[PDB]
Amino acid sequence: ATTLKEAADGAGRDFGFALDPNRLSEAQYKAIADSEFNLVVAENAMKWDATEPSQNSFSFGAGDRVASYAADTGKELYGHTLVWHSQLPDWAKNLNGSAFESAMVNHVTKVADHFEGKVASWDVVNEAFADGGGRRQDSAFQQKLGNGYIETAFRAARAADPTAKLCINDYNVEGINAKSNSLYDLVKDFKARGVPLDCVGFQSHLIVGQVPGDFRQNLQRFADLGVDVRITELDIRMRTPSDATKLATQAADYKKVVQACMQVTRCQGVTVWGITDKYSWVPDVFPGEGAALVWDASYAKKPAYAAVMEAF
Ligand SMILES: O/N=C1\NC[C@@H](O[C@@H]2OC[C@@H](O)[C@H](O)[C@H]2O)[C@H](O)[C@H]1O
Repeated sequence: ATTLKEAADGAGRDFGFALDPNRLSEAQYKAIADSEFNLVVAENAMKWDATEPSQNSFSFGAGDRVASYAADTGKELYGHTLVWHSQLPDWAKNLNGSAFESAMVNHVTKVADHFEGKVASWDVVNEAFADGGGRRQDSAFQQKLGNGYIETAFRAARAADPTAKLCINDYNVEGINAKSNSLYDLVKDFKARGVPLDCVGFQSHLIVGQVPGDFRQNLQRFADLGVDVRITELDIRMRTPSDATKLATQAADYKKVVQACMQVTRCQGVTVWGITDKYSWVPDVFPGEGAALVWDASYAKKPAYAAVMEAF
């Protein structure tokens, strides 16, 4: 294979990236997006703040751009994310009780309906759990509606889009731990009670030299519950600046992650949260950390590239 697109295509899996539609006007960015991936997800364009800035007022221009890019280039389209405690407009946070539930339900219905037939899978609910186990403690959805909001969102999504693969997404759940266990229980419960749920997304925002040794094992147990699994926001951050041994360790980590997916029949593929370190979200969120993607700031392939190629 000459591109990661071919490598993934050959493995019968997806290799995607998080797209910022505005960067499509940047030649080198587009060249890589066009040639190295077979799947695309909106890094921000389809979130609540970007789609419903004011209650009942939707703005799909940005999300449409991402969707159009996918159809135009023949790539699968993944949707991120319908219900999430972050990047939630104040107007929504200002609602309570029935008013809030109705706003959530309508947001799911409107967005899912708008992209119906285009988005193949949705991160319906994102980051519902807490590190250490249990439900997230700073979520407007958890605080205003309690435990049942997740099921409500999934049922609402399925009603709006009868065929889309509906996933629940989270981070720090790549290995077996208290958090992934809480997620495992939810997934099992939903399948047992017939709640619409087809997949689980393992964000995989990892630290280099720290890939869980039980990654595949964890992916397999979720797959065994009767759902598909997918690595949705892969990036492995290191302490900056980068150097040779850090880049090599990172390359090794990327190989380990793609391998775990390859070892699970139901792992749909791997999506990296961005193309180049030039735009990666890590530095501004994790002080002193970065250089987490496959391409550096000059659009030069890093060692991680060959590792991903070999893994597929
Ligand atoms: O870990 N969980 C997530 N991580 C990255 C999130 O995407 C970021 O959201 C904030 C924006 O300012 C950034 O541009 C964007 O990369 C993702 O939505 C979430 O699931």
